[PDB]
Amino acid sequence: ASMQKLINSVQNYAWGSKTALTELYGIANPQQQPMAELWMGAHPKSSSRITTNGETVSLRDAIEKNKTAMLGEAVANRFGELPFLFKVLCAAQPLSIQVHPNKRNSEIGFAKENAAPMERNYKDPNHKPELVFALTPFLAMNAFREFSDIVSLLQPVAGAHSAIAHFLQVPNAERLSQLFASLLNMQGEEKSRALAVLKAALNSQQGEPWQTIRVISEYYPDDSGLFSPLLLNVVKLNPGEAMFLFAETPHAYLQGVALEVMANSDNVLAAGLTPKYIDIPELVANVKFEPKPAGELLTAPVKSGAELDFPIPVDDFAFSLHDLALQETSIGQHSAAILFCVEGEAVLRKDEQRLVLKPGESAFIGADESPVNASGTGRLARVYNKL
Ligand SMILES: [Zn+2]
Repeated sequence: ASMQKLINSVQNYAWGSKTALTELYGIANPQQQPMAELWMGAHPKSSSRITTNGETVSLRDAIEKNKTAMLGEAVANRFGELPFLFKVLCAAQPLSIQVHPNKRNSEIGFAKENAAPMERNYKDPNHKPELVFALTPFLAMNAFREFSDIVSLLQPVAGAHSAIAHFLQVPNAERLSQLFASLLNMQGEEKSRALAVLKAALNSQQGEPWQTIRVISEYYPDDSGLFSPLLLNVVKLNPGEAMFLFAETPHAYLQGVALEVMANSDNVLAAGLTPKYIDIPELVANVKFEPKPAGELLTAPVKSGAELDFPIPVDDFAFSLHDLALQETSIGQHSAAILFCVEGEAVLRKDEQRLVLKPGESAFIGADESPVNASGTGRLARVYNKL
């Protein structure tokens, strides 16, 4: 078949929602497991599957047998595999603060460690650009605030730690870096003092980001990352809005449901909201202490005909939304594509073949089968490559 309806895996990670995939899309969950991520892709730990005679096969294996035809020549020669993983993320609790090192440092790091597996910081030599697209209202942290915004926010907690007073005396990148590292390094009486000053300020300071710190504290009451919302932008994405997660930039997913597209990597440097050991020097060497103003956080999409593209400054993946109507629209690309029904209902057509996708269902389109025609109602999301 030209168009392959996908059988996708659900990761039942303990932080997942017991209800989100079921309320949104009707996915069955009779035993009320946590359903943390719905995977659409070719990840070796749990590849999506396709149906051929009626047998299913791994999308990863099917791609391995026919790379050029499935991926297109450009992706096949550049990546040698499907270069992205596409997920529905439904976090019932707030998740960890993370940083992804850039390509060059990821390669330096991976080969620094390879001499000594797999506590290693670099699981591979790849960067991990990501884009998050809100399906429900989505609370996140992303990137450093403007310095004068941090100054504002730290006044009420100046007493918490001498690193805060040091930053406020001279609020620059160097002292922000020292602060970030000193916060995450706090121990014993020092951390306890700091958290008790923060606790108190939560009683006297109303609104954001204090509210977000209260929300985090439910799940991470003894964590030095409780200070992070004072340093990092707290953003509430409305459904339909998106943000790109740059290298060397701390971020966290705190509440709600999103689509996420990522490059293939597992280099995650944790930066708080975790019980795991944090290598602070490595972390700091891979963080860009440069403010990102609020106005610059969301990705500005561009609408052309029925297509809303989200420009991504990397080659690893591209992402677009397609409005559906009665009249067919042609969806084409030089690469493999995964098409996901966000809402409404999509009828995909390739020559004689027709494939219906309801909300939350997806299809794989191999490079050789582009373009396909889409009609119906609502919207389809596409992950593809523009190379
Ligand atoms: Zn990330």
